[PDB]
Amino acid sequence: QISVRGLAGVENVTELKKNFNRHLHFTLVKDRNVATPRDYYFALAHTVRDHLVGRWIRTQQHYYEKDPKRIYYLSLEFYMGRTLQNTMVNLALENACDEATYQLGLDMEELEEIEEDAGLGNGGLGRLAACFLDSMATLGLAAYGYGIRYEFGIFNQKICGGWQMEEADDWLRYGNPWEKARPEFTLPVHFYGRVEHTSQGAKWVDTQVVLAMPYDTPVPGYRNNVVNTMRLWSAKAPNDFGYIQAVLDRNLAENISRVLYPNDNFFEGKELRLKQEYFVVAATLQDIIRRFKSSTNFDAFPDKVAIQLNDTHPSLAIPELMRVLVDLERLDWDKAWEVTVKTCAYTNHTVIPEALERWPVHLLETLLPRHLQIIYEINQRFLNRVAAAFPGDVDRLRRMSLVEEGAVKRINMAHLCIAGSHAVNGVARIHSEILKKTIFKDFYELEPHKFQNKTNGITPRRWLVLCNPGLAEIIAERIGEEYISDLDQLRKLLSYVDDEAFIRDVAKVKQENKLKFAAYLEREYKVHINPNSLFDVQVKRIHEYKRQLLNCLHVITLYNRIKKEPNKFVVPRTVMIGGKAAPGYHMAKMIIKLITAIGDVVNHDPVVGDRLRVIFLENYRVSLAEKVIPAADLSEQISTAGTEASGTGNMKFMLNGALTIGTMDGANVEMAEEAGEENFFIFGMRVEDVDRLDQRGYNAQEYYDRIPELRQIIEQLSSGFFSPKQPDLFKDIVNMLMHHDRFKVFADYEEYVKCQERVSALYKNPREWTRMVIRNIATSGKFSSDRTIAQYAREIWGVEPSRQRLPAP
Amino acid sequence: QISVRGLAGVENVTELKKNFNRHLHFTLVKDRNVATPRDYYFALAHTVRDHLVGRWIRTQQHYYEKDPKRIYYLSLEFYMGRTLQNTMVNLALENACDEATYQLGLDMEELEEIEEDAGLGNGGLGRLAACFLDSMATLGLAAYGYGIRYEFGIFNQKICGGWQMEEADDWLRYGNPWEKARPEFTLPVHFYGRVEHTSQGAKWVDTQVVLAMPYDTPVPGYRNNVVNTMRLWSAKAPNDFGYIQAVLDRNLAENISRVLYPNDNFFEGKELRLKQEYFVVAATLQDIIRRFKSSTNFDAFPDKVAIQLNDTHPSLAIPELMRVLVDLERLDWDKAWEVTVKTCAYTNHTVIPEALERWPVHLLETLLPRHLQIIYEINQRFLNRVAAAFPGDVDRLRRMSLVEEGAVKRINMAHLCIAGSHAVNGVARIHSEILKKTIFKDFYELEPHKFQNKTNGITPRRWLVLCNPGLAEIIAERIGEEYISDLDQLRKLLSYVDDEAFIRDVAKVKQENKLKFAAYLEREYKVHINPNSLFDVQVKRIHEYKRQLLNCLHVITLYNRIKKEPNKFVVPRTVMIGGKAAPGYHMAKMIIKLITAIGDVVNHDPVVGDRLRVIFLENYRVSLAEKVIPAADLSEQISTAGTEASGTGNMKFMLNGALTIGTMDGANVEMAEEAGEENFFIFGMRVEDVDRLDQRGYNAQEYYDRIPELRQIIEQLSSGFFSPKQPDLFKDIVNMLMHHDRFKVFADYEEYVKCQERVSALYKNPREWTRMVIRNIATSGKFSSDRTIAQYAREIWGVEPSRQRLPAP
Ligand SMILES: O=C(N[C@@H]1O[C@H](CO)[C@@H](O)[C@H](O)[C@H]1O)C(F)(F)F
Ligand SMILES: O=C(N[C@@H]1O[C@H](CO)[C@@H](O)[C@H](O)[C@H]1O)C(F)(F)F
Ligand SMILES: *Cc1c(COP(=O)(O)O)cnc(C)c1O
Ligand SMILES: *Cc1c(COP(=O)(O)O)cnc(C)c1O
Repeated sequence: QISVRGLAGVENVTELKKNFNRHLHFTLVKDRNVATPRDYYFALAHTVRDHLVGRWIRTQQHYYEKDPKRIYYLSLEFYMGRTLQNTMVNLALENACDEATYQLGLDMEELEEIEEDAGLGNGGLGRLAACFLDSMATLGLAAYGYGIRYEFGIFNQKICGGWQMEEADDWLRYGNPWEKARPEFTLPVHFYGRVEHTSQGAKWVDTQVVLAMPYDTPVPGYRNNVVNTMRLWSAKAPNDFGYIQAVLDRNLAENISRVLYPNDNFFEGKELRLKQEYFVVAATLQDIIRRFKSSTNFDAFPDKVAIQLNDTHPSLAIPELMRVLVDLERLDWDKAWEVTVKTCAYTNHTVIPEALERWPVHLLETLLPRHLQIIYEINQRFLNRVAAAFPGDVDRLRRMSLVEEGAVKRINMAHLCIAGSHAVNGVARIHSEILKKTIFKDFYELEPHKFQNKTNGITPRRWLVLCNPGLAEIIAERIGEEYISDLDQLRKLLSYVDDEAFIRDVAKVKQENKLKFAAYLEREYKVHINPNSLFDVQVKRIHEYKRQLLNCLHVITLYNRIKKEPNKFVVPRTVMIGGKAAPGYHMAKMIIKLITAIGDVVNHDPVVGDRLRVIFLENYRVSLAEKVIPAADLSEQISTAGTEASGTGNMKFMLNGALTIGTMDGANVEMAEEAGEENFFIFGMRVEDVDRLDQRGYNAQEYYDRIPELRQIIEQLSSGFFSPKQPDLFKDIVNMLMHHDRFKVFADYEEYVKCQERVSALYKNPREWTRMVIRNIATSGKFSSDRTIAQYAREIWGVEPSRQRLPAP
Repeated sequence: QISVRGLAGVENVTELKKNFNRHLHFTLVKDRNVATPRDYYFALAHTVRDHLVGRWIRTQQHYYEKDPKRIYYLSLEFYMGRTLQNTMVNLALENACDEATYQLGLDMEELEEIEEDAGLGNGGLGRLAACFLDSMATLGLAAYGYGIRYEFGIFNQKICGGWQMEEADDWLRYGNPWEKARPEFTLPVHFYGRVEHTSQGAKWVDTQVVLAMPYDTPVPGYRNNVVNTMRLWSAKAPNDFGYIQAVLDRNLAENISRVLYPNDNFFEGKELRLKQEYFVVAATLQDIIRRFKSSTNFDAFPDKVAIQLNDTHPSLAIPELMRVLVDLERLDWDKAWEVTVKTCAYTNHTVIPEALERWPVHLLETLLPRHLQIIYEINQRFLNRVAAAFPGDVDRLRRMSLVEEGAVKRINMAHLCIAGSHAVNGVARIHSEILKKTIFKDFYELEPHKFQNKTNGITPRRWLVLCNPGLAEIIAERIGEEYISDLDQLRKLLSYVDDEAFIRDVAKVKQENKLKFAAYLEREYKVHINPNSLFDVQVKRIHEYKRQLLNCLHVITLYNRIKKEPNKFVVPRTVMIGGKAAPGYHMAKMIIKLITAIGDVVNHDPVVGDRLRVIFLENYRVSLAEKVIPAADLSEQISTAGTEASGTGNMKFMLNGALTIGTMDGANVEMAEEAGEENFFIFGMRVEDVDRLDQRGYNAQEYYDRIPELRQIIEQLSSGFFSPKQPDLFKDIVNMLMHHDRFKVFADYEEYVKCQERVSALYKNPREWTRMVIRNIATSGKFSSDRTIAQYAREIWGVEPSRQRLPAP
């Protein structure tokens, strides 16, 4: 029972125990004789949920009364993770429930492990949406998250024979106690059809109809009694439509919300994905307009509504809003456009070419004929403005067009978003600058005022208090609990950098987390890691730009050095790498095989002993991140400079006591700036260096010829040293590294290895390592999503955040 | 507030109101400001459900302790209807909830109309299963109903342009508060594959797996605190099985429990239907064996288990039980067969050839290879016994074989059921006799001891107390409430046949029900019936053997007679016909069109006035039956003698104050016997007369030539009198009646019309009509399903029914 977990008052504990038994009986229809751990988990979940409803109802009633400006965050992904503990934390019910369940003879931690992750996201983009919802509630904003209720989220990853196997994430199998179906608010969504031009306006007719049924999930703010809503739409066929066959084919319409596309930073132009994108936008906008008409001059629309587009996925919101205002409300084009631009804002999350959405015209033409017409009109009017500002610059006109010519005509959704939004932002200072100097340079020159920066952040509730109570406690002991909702206060810890007691406590918490994780590794998965070794961790989606391959080269280097001088001392390390590969990404799947293949050799070499271990963490997800991050010593953030827009895992590691080894990419730059470069392990090419190399031409052979250790590794891979039975198993990997590596792994190899040596040197000095850690934790305040959201609120949405408690429950 | 509805004590009402508000708040997450009638319905449903759980848990605990013989009723259909009122009735909570909701400013009757019917059945067979579950709980039997949870039940019928239109019955859209998902008890079901013969036994391998997830619904007995279980299986794909496509194809496995085949007395040999049949049998038997091993000598299996097969739909239970005992438990064939025969019993529900299941061998061969082998072995051993009992009778061998030769080999499932069951029963005395003299004559000669009769019945709770409180009340006033669970006591009403007060009350209740229904007809559907007319009703599924066409001929006759002598007095009538037609049954759909077509002419003829009205009751279902039956004066039960196995609607009408006009078919024979033929309107050919006609040869032309009035009707139909714009619209109907009428409508026409004249004559004498009604109600006791179930229990299952209250809640 620790401080930050709240009070366990003898009135609340008694009440919780009583309600727990009531739900077990009436809700689950069970008794203590046949109840299983899962039944107990649900009884607790319903009990905690009850405390949420009263606050949920009055929060919504409050917004109705005060009628503030509403913020609508549109996203195709919300990576929520588990909800039980987070709810207890935000309601200050953790110790009380811990005590209550204890008295009932149950271990609450065991029950929490039963909850399924709500994996409605792929990684960074989806988790950001989740942290944002938490911060918006904590800052008292009338915010609504709108998305899709996929019945199958990100697939569960299994490793067989060292290869990734995918299996359906049937997360709703045992039910979801957090959501509340609202079938009464079902809305129709139209597809296909054709456009008819009548006396007064165009009409979209002969369409196929799919119903959108909403499910609401509560989003509690941190101890302020505010509970916002996340509304997720589910596809339903109308009862309108051989009898048997007709009923069975209903599943054709309902497939829209069936599964999440498992791609991270990769565009797949499939019809089903386009349907999902329009589905969420169409249902959401009707809901927004309906709520507004209760709040008909749409001139005040922008004063009461703000729509934030999470990348281009919900970009159809722009032409859909125009369609409704022009075709249905009958506003003149110019007025409708003014309203649209003023309510929409766009956030770009990547500059990688293969990740940008460019939809084939023939697809939109067939699926959304009216929207295509509106997009052409928008393009026509936009290009007229470009032509007026840059007379005779024809090359500029074709570069800025929303319509892309070539093999097949495509619509550049990013161009559409910029043209129809009053603000466009990047997610890290360096990323936002790259947008203005390269990808969106032409647009920045036309409308400089639209471009902004909003550096990403993470919520300190889930990423500190929830996953690392031990650290939150020792910090609270010295500076109070105020920092949990005002992370900048962590700076006060700077005056404890020479405090012998604090140094000891910080190191003790880390050691306990490592023992806790090392245990979990054996209990689940039966591994064999040594808690005394340096925990070197790289967890994130598998992708070539992330460079898990560079990490692999270092691991093999360490192994070869040990085999060369067996009785020479080296700082023991446990290298952990985890992450999922998109099912259709061949190279990513081969990288996973390589990692397990290296472990097969290294982990069973008698000469290596327990000085080096290579472990691939299976099924990396939010719940696993909450376990491994607090236990890490070294955070690997090694993407090629200019490719990771921001990164967020990097922030989680910094807040939890791990030092960082990384490139000057994304938010790493601002992190190093806040902590001081001397307290960061920076290495490799800077963005400018990468450009110079491309000017000259990247030739990997050069590095291979001049670096003996590197040559040895490539020869081991090519000869079958890591794949005896299949000598050429890794031929594709070697071929790519040698002839077509877009991310120049070899170019940063030497500096990476040398930087890693400096990390080992510091680890040998426990006291100085811990002092540097304190320097990092103390300056991580800027990376709280509360800061990020406060900036979006003031600089983009035009609303003031608030910390005032809502009038109790 | 009437007597039979229970007490409304000031302690219970206060408690109900408090729990009602709690559910509205915590469960529905609403407040009195945004709540709609549907929200109030759910708040009440959850409140009533709560009172059911405590009794549900202890009932199951009781069975576990005493370990009585268990009864398993297997059926592919359970036509439950609505559950709220039935639950209140059985728990004696109706007046209390009426008062509680009244104090909350709500009308409970309005809320009850919001509940969706659980239409998991087609008609008679499915409703019988439902009445049986009610009676088994009321008689204290450890019974379990096992079936399939179709996500789409019997389709909702819409009438457009006088034609039937079908629309999906999405009954689970707003959720089902009565069921409790039990995902923890999920079981695997195998399909396809092949058979491998090993050293010790055969093995069924390389199968496709589909999971069966159970949902439990409580079944409360009448005021005895017993709550049994109805377990319905739902199909789930294993998470085992392009990534996207693979996930979308999961719906291929889950289609098994998607929709109920909408056929009544018609066999459709489709693969999907076969999968549904094995699915329910496979999951159920594993559940049964699992529960048994807790209760390994299977010799005691028949002493602890009874499996009742509702027709041949679950017939695969026989070979599946053999498969498990022989292949899995490793019992010798002879021992396994002894156990199987002793635990299984089969109930036949029809003699109509097109309704009997005869599955093509090639289907079983591909879908269930091991079962086909077992069926061949059973057939081989069975025929060996036949050959030994009737040496040299080769014709007998081919007639009795389970394998039917011909175009395509088929398995006669009825033969399989008789061979593998220790008891076979018909559902009405005349039907059971027909089985022994015709269809199953050979089997009866071989094993006479197996054949029995169990005349159908209906539950007096739903079919009297629930739907006709007014009548239940006036009856209770004179003889007490004991008859509700001992219907034979209604005989005491015979001593009131000359009681002027009772006569007046019986007639008053009927008039009130008629006004109540006449109102509903306008409020919903905007009709124009006259409450003073005789309510002539025929409601049941549309089928040629039911002869809705004969009724049509009478209606047209009445119309023509009025047009012939306009100013002659005739007893006013409101003829109501309702029922659904199977989607693929052309003739049935044409009959519906004919009925609406007749109404279009008759209802708008100025000369007819309000002396005759023809109304087609749309979407006939259980909830509608509860409204129209209590309001009927005349019950039409006119199937051709020997075609309606029993009928159950006939019993509902008799118990509710309507007189019956019908043929000596099914249970009509026993009803007339109980009430006295003088108190019934019997007409037409008897079974023997139908046979004589077939011997001679049925020639409809003869009747057409000798009956002028009949000739006129056929000429009106043929000339387009009832279809001006489409003169030959009813050509198919006329052609069938004249050249290929298997049910000889013309043969009973004259006697039918004359009998109808006798009905009108009696109606003109209110006092004598009511006295005959009292004679019917008073002798309807034999038709209580409590009597039927008591007989199944004692003569087939070997268990004693009980009326003892269970040790409170
Ligand atoms: O997932 C995408 N972008 C991702 O967004 C997150 C959140 O801003 C960033 O931290 C990360 O660097 C970036 O790759 C996308 F969609 F752009 F490909
Ligand atoms: O539905 C069928 N049979 C029906 O069963 C009910 C219930 O016993 C009888 O009352 C009815 O007469 C009969 O047609 C079936 F399945 F046999 F076609
Ligand atoms: C935070 C998080 C991410 C993002 O990690 P990066 O290293 O920024 O790519 C991805 N997946 C999960 C489950 C996360 O919690
Ligand atoms: C009782 C009932 C039936 C059976 O009626 P019969 O006239 O015996 O065919 C059919 N449908 C419903 C909804 C019923 O309640």
